[PDB]
Amino acid sequence: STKLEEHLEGIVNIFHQYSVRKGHFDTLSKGELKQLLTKELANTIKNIKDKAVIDEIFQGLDANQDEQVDFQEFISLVAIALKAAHYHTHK
Amino acid sequence: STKLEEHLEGIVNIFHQYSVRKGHFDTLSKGELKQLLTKELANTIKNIKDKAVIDEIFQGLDANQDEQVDFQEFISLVAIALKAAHYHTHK
Ligand code: NA
Repeated sequence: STKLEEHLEGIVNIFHQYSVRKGHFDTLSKGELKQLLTKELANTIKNIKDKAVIDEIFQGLDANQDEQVDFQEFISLVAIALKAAHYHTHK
Repeated sequence: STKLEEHLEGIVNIFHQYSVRKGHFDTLSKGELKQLLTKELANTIKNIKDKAVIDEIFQGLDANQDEQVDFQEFISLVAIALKAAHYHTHK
């Protein structure tokens, strides 16, 4: 299995831990996507120069805390953050 | 960093190992993208039972091989492949 694959695995795993710990097997509520992100991308978030971006995401995650979401949704939000940070993941 | 953030970074790196080879430096042509996937998702791919999920994506990429896509495009294409392989990323 490839280098790229292994990291993808890593992220699936973490995502998967959250969903299971909070109820469902491969979806996780919005509410607890907000805590995921804020804990796990915290470095990255700090790095974002335009906070209006996560403010949104979040002012959106809070807005409907119970809707389950799947990894694809997850990863997508992870990436949007990622862009806003200019792909700096670092304290 | 964070396990997650460490994985993100590793991924961005792979992407840049690619992006950096031709043309513009933080993007690539879809033709290149198709090459990225063939090599770096190879088994996730050989692990997707519906052989049309990729096929179609690959068609899309051939049909406009010159068009430039960034990390976001990449990643969200990845997300699709992962989902189609129910997250099997080993041979
Ligand atoms: Na390039």
